[PDB]
Amino acid sequence: ETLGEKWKSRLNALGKSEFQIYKKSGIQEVDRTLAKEGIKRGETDHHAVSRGSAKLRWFVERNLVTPEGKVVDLGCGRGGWSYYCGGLKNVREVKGLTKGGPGHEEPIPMSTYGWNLVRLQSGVDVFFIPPERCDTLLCDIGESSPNPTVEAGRTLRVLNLVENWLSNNTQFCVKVLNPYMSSVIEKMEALQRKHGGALVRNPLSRNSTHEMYWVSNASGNIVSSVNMISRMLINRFTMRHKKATYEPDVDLGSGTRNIGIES
Ligand SMILES: C[n+]1cn([C@@H]2O[C@H](COP(=O)(O)OP(=O)(O)OP(=O)(O)OC[C@H]3O[C@@H](n4cnc5c(=O)[nH]c(N)nc54)[C@H](O)[C@@H]3O)[C@@H](O)[C@H]2O)c2nc(N)[nH]c(=O)c21
Repeated sequence: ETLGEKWKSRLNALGKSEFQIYKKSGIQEVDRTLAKEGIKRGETDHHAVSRGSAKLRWFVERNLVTPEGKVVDLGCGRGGWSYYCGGLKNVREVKGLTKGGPGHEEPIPMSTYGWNLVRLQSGVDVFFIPPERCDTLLCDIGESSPNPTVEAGRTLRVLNLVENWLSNNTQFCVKVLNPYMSSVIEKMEALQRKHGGALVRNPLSRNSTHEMYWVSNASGNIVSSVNMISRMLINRFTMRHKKATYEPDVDLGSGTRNIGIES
């Protein structure tokens, strides 16, 4: 087996209370109380709609993706990645497509900064629509499963989807749900030879997932980068000072493009 599969079965064997502790041990968290109370309150101004905005921020601050021009947000739920992109300097347009109806996250309308560049459509299944052209491609799709062979296919699906949307110079940040299964590893090698980039681990991800992000502006051997994260997660099984480290939430501004309080 892979180290990843080994991690997955060990994780799946944990007691209920032990699992809870492992999930958040030594990770980064976003401080979200006041932003969530505000949203529940009807406010539409400064708040990220999910912890997803801060998640994307991590990549963008480090130039692992540089969202520019026409941004397509494939599978965008409440819109966390989309609204975040709407407040960015080089972004002209943001199209977020999502399935979202019942049992799924419906797009929340917001008046955060650059909201007017942001078009969010529900009732759409991205897997069976034709690829529009774009400058930035984003996809955070991937529902995790205790069965890693289920995960591996979901990941392969998603990797096949984004492949169809990628032209020569697209900037991209695509979630790789389960990167440790060999069929996925293989697909990733093909894709990296084709489109470049590498897999990177986001400190805000929980220890209960092996997700890594294929981001356009990095490099590294695929296998080495996965095993690295496999080892880390395995190390964290036996960990001491357990509290997560917190981070303030993103402040997305308010109002229209230049006039207009920024983020
Ligand atoms: C809850 N849970 C998950 N795993 C593992 O971590 C991954 C990410 O889950 P997650 O809940 O962190 O990610 P979500 O996307 O929120 O999953 P969400 O769909 O909201 O709900 C949790 C998922 O895990 C499953 N699950 C719930 N309770 C258990 C459990 O006690 N044991 C196992 N093996 N699976 C569980 C459940 O069927 C569902 O697919 C999962 O795919 C599991 O491998 C758990 N492992 C142990 N030992 N005990 C648990 O309580 C447990």
